[PDB]
Amino acid sequence: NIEGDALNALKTNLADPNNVLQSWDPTLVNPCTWFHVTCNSENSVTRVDLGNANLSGQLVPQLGQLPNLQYLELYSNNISGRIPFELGNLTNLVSLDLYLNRLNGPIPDTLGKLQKLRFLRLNNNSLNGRIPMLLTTVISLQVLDLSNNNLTGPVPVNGSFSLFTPISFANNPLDI
Ligand SMILES: *[C@@H]1O[C@H](CO)[C@@H](O[C@@H]2O[C@H](CO)[C@@H](O[C@@H]3O[C@H](CO)[C@@H](O)[C@H](O)[C@@H]3O)[C@H](O)[C@H]2NC(C)=O)[C@H](O)[C@H]1NC(C)=O
Ligand SMILES: *[C@@H]1O[C@H](CO)[C@@H](O)[C@H](O)[C@H]1NC(C)=O
Ligand SMILES: *[C@@H]1O[C@H](CO)[C@@H](O)[C@H](O)[C@H]1NC(C)=O
Ligand SMILES: *[C@@H]1O[C@H](CO)[C@@H](O)[C@H](O)[C@H]1NC(C)=O
Ligand SMILES: *[C@@H]1O[C@H](CO)[C@@H](O)[C@H](O)[C@H]1NC(C)=O
Repeated sequence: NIEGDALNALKTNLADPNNVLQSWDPTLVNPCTWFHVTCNSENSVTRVDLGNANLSGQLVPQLGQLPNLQYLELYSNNISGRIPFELGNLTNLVSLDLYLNRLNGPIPDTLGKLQKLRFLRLNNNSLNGRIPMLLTTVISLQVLDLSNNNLTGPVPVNGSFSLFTPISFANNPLDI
């Protein structure tokens, strides 16, 4: 019921134009039959897929309470807000895709605490800050896309970031 409560909290702080969040009701024993949410055995949420679904609102600081989460996809939406710090508690995240959204703030350093991810896409956003230094600490990352964002500071070209081409990140106030 804790995961259901977290997803209900996410629903409350979000607005649905097409009404793609109606099936979410907390009365059920598990969130497994919920639409756009994928389960695994022993009823734990492992995917949260919402693409071009017109959602508008702000991210929720209770999204990080789903321990067994993977493949979080909230892209192409008018989600206006700041990336929460609680994402650092997702020890099993794989792909975090947030592109063509409108999210402000910096990229948290604690996002690098996730040691097992491979995809991290943040495109066409308006984020104010510099690239976190600790993101070098992950060696499983395969593709990175931080472009068309208010990015400033230096460019890390050591460790894993030493492998990705600079043409991945561009159109920023400061790239050097
Ligand atoms: C890739 O390069 C970046 C910087 O270009 C490295 O980040 C830096 O890592 C060093 C440790 O090697 C950090 O130094 C530490 O700073 C803290 C205070 O922040 C201090 O208490 C410690 O005693 C230590 O001196 C440094 O802060 C950090 N950031 C910057 C901007 O320098 C990163 O570790 C490199 N990754 C590699 C080599 O895999
Ligand atoms: C919902 O998304 C569609 C694109 O599939 C778009 O044409 C429509 O205008 C959107 N609805 C609203 C209210 O913005
Ligand atoms: C929501 O996003 C669409 C992009 O397709 C945009 O046209 C629309 O103005 C946005 N709604 C706002 C900013 O209220
Ligand atoms: C979840 O993340 C927050 C933000 O860093 C942290 O304070 C909290 O301790 C984390 N939860 C657990 C159970 O460690
Ligand atoms: C980002 O916005 C530009 C226009 O400013 C647009 O040309 C580009 O296609 C957008 N990025 C993506 C991935 O669609």
